[PDB]
Amino acid sequence: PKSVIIPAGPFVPGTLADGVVYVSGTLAFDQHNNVLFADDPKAQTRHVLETIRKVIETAGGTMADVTFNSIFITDWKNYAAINEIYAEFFPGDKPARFCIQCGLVKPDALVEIATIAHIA
Amino acid sequence: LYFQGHMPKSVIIPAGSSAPLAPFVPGTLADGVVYVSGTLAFDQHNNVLFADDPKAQTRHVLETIRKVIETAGGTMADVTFNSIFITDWKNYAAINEIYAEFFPGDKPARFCIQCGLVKPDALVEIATIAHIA
Amino acid sequence: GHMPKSVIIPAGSAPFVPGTLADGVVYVSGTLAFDQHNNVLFADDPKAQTRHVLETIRKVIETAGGTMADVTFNSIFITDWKNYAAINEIYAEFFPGDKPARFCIQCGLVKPDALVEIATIAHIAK
Repeated sequence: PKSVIIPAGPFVPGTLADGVVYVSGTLAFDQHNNVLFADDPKAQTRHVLETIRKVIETAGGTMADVTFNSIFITDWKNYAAINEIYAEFFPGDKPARFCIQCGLVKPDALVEIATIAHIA
Repeated sequence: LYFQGHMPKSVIIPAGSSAPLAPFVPGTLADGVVYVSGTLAFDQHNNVLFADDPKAQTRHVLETIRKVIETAGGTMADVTFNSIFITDWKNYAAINEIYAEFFPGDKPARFCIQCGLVKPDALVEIATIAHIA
Repeated sequence: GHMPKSVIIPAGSAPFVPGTLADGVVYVSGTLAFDQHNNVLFADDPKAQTRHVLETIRKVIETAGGTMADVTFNSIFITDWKNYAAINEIYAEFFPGDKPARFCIQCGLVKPDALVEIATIAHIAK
């Protein structure tokens, strides 16, 4: 049966089943679910990927285990900035991904990422 | 193929499910993993039920998703991830309230985004992954 | 899981790869109808875009060692419901016999002329 993954600190941050980690769509939220870094896509992207990494790590994996990222943005003018930070977190062989533009849960949010990883 | 060990995916079509709006099945099952198609609050003949009622639409959607997962041999507790699509954030609270009812105990991972849906009266759509073997 | 994921980059073809393979599962990136310079081919033709996209996806899956019949799920993104029937018509040609599960939603895509984008999950022999 699935394990939930809740790093020290109606969905959980991630789940683990049969060696597959599913990380929830993650935004740049403070502890009160307010958006951090309102007008700054680079710092939002960094905060998101740091959270995702901690979920995967809590499960026993690393970012190299990520097979797929689902990226959701609100403006294509931010794509270059988001990509720049994203690449820093995946230095080796890159995951597969999509990046689509849509609406996100809070008005200041500029990016959200959900992630699938295969761990040992 | 099947005789060689690579068992093909099984399509999952619950007893009574009606004709789909496009070329897809209610769900697929391969190697113990169930992929449920994006599910909307459709009647037979693919009209949207409960036009201005996001709670009733969410309930109908999760009942359908549950039947797919049960037909495949699992339960809602096996769901690892849900992809939720909505048209209006004013409905988020209502959708969440019903959603919670269907996943008592440890909750799945999920996302929820706002986008366009295949019919104008549709307020919510959900796709689902479940590990059942 | 102990063995790292394999990237799938078919001979001849931003920080992603066309697909990954791990434990018999192929994740194909969201694929659009791009030429060699990342311009959208077939600007006002959703059918020809869809065909190009599904041929790309097929080649990724084949490079990984599978076929389209191994596809378990497709995520489809479109810009205009007026194009839904057309996209569906071409989609069906690529999955004869038991169809995958899928979703189709309307959203924004990376280039204005893109009319469809598809990402795919497949379970291949292993």
